[PDB]
Amino acid sequence: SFSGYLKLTDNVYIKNADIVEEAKKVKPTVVVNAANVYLKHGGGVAGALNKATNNAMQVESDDYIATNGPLKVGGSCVLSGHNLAKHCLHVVGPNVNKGEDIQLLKSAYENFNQHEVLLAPLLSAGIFGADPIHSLRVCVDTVRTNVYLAVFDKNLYDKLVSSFL
Ligand SMILES: COc1cccc([C@H]2CCOC[C@H]2C(=O)O)c1
Repeated sequence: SFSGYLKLTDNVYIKNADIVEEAKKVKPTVVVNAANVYLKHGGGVAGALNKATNNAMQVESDDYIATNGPLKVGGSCVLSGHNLAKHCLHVVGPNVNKGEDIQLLKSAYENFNQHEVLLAPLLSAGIFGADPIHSLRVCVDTVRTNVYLAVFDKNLYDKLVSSFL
């Protein structure tokens, strides 16, 4: 199972790790994708997870969108985890670079509560434009299930741990 994590709270754990490499190693029941409403996995975590599936995630996602239409900002859907996990929970955090309401970040993290344990990135961080320190705070104050956070950047990981209240 999960190794080398720092325990932040009763249920939140954090590690400086590449979430693709972490998913390939652990093969968790659920890996969270930092999705957009269209499930267009172009960059950031989504681009990396999709590339690790050899584009199978994007093909499955395009069929999901063709059937169901776009997700809501703050929403999610469960799709296959392909070669990375049993399932992928595609969660849409607000993209500050698109002018989306940061208050939807709590709604986005509430999707994690439907799964007992997840491997996840910080929602709305990175190319989504939000402050990762704030994202971690909302995560610990919203998620009650066991969440193993993978933070790609070592420098950001150190800043998140050193500033954690
Ligand atoms: C391959 O995934 C990456 C690659 C680069 C950056 C990120 C984001 C994900 C959101 O939190 C902040 C960043 C981080 O983890 O350091 C993810």
